[PDB]
Amino acid sequence: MNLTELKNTPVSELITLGENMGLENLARMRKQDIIFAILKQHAKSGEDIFGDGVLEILQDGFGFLRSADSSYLAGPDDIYVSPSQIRRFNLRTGDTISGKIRPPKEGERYFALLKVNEVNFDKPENARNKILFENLTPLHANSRLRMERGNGSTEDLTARVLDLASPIGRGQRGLIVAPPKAGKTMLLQNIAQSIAYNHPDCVLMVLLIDERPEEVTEMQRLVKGEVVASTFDEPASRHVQVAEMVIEKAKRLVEHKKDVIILLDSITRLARAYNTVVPASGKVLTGGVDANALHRPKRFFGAARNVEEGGSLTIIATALIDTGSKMDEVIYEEFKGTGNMELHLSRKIAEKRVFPAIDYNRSGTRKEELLTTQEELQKMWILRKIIHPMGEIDAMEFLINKLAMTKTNDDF
Amino acid sequence: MNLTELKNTPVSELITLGENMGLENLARMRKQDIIFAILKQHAKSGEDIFGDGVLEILQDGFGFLRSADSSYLAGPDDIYVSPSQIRRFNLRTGDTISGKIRPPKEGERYFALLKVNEVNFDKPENARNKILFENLTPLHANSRLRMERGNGSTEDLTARVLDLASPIGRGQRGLIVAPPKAGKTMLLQNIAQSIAYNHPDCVLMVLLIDERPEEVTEMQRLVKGEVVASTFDEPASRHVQVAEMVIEKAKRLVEHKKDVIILLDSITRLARAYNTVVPASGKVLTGGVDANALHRPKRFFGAARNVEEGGSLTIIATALIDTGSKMDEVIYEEFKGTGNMELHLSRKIAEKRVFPAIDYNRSGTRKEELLTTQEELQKMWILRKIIHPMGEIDAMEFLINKLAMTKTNDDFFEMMK
Ligand SMILES: Nc1ncnc2c1ncn2[C@@H]1O[C@H](COP(=O)(O)OP(=O)(O)OP(=O)(O)O)[C@@H](O)[C@H]1O
Ligand SMILES: Nc1ncnc2c1ncn2[C@@H]1O[C@H](COP(=O)(O)OP(=O)(O)OP(=O)(O)O)[C@@H](O)[C@H]1O
Repeated sequence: MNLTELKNTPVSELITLGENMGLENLARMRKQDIIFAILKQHAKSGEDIFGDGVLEILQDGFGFLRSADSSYLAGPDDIYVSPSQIRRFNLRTGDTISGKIRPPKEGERYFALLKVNEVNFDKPENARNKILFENLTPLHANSRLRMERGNGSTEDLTARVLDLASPIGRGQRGLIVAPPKAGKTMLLQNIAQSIAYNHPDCVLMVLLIDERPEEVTEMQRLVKGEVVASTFDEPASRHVQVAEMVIEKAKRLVEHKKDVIILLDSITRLARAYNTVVPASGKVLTGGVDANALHRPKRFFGAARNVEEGGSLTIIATALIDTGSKMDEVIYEEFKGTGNMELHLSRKIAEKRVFPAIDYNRSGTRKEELLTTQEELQKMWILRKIIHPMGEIDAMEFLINKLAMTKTNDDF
Repeated sequence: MNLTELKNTPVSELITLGENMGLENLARMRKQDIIFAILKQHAKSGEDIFGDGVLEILQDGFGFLRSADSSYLAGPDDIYVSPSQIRRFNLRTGDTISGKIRPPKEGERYFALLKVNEVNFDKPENARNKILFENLTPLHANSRLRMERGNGSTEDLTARVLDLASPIGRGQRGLIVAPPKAGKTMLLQNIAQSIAYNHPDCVLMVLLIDERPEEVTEMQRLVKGEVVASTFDEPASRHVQVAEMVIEKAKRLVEHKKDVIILLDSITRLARAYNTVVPASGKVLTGGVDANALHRPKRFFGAARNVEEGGSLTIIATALIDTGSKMDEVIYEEFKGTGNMELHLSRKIAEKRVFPAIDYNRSGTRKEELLTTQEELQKMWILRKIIHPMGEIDAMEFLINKLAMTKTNDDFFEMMK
């Protein structure tokens, strides 16, 4: 009886397994309520029930264990964490906890944790003690994330143009500037698919803020990583909670010297959600957004960095532009010189169905000298010197007609 | 007899046919009171009286049966539902209930439910836990709702342009951006007429929020579906109640693998009613509207989706723009990237009496690849590539002057490449 195993099984199968235990009011209930009832009926059997989840501490000091399957949504199937446990184990908001859970007594309304088996995929040890705020921050350039999954596929074409224009490194702040209808939704999943095949050691998390539900289901069923999202029919507090949970889990995993990658969608809408949630403090609003509010999402984007001790924390967020709203324009202007990697998309190139729509002249990475080989800098700069006088769309033709012949593996 | 039978009969017949039973002081009273009195006078005859209505459960735990004819308005002619009954039948706020009702007692003012005959057009067998919150959400491009009647009528012309510009699929989030005096009201009824004539299997519901009464009567007398409305002389709580009742009925009907379509008018007015009703707790507000309030209408628009299990839930809402109020501007800005289908109208094209006035260059549907045939995408792309360099006012001329010859099934036989 593993809680996570229940949460990953379809609701249609939950009815058959729950009805076979003597439960009748499961005819039309939510998956969380069904799982809670099934556990409470199986808890009467005195058998060991196992559970796990990502910790989130509330204001009162006890917190709960949110589920990654439910995108860290508050529900009856959550696990209560005692404050004394948080005093026994130095637990912060974001620690993945696994262990045996106990049945609820009279008047508790939530399950509680009996034993702490593992903390962040490791036994309860305090060896990995260096919190992310205390780790030194070198430049992103001490590794390259090559997105080259194959040799002769149409998918790798966009990834090959990405590798040629803006190399990706461990712990880089990626910023994808994209107008509407410019190939931004498939560009993210193309990167995510290439991440899992090329760098399986990296923990890949795709965060979708203020996204349509059908595209959420498309993404979470097509990417082999951890896809978390919050649909537009949810309050901005939900978006803020999901974003902070994801960033805290990433920080805690990086504290274990792991390489974590975050693909954030619509950072502008995340900043809008923050402006909505933050209790307005100063009346100095410009363009509709409170200034101090923008302090909160920046910190999110500020978490991405390379670590001198170990591991990395990579964040690639998409900045929406040409939306017609001055709010998104002000957000993008405030996020101008924050990232060390910028990937620009052109709407005019997407009109003529050239699907790699990267503005090569307006795309690049800072400190790319250490992200590439000594001889790799020369070829990329020579290629950029001849693309500079070219047109905005005529450059992509010149790229594809030469890139679709050979690979980036052994150039010439 | 049947309460519903009375609700659909004119008030003139309620007085003439009801006074013949011995009640003559119901003339100067409301239709709901007239129906209540007629039922109470016909109930003393010991004849089985049947009733039905859409369930609405209150906060206290009991519910009533609102009438679709009265646009789900609270009245004396409603049927009380006991909570204990709700414990036997795990009923939600959208379940349409039909069955035998009992007469009220002296001192009681509402009818009660004796027997539960049908639940959502079916025997009470709710063994499938197909609640909307648990159904999977595929994309809206499984089946296409084509608005091509083939009648070759000027009416079908606007619908033919609609099919050419933005195809409609099962379970789509439609957003009709429309300035004032640009052909919005006529565009909706054209869609509603084409839905009932082409796709009778779909349950069509036309929701009108903050609408004038004469236009409400115009709409409910021209659409072959279920027309529900709440006039502007009613509080915002009424608008919220009507909208939530409609969306819950749609959700419950989708739970039975049915294809439900919702034509919502003035989603901006629904968001305004929500902002009025929502208990402002967030001390922030932009443009006059509270931000947290906007969480409530979005969910309505968020309900529209395709379902992997069965049926669909289609919602096409009209977003008002260029009204001069920053409130509507903020609402439209918050609903910018929410829908997967956008149909824009231009007042300048409508000003020249070319009334379809569709902004072709800024209208379209995402993932339209699965809504059309393999060769239909090519023809649409070729047609859009030649409209792209044209203006707004000159594109509709080129479309209409060429569309009135063929029927959008032969329109792709000339200028082939
Ligand atoms: N690399 C590609 N290869 C093939 N087809 C693509 C590619 N990129 C985009 N497309 C097609 O073009 C469309 C581009 O839209 P996409 O989903 O990429 O994001 P977008 O439309 O820019 O995002 P938004 O919804 O915010 O406008 C897609 O629907 C897809 O069918
Ligand atoms: N399809 C059409 N064909 C011909 N004339 C039309 C059409 N649609 C609208 N009109 C003209 O426009 C006027 C009615 O348009 P409609 O009622 O759709 O405006 P509206 O935008 O809904 O109004 P409001 O801006 O007040 O909501 C009438 O005078 C009618 O002559």
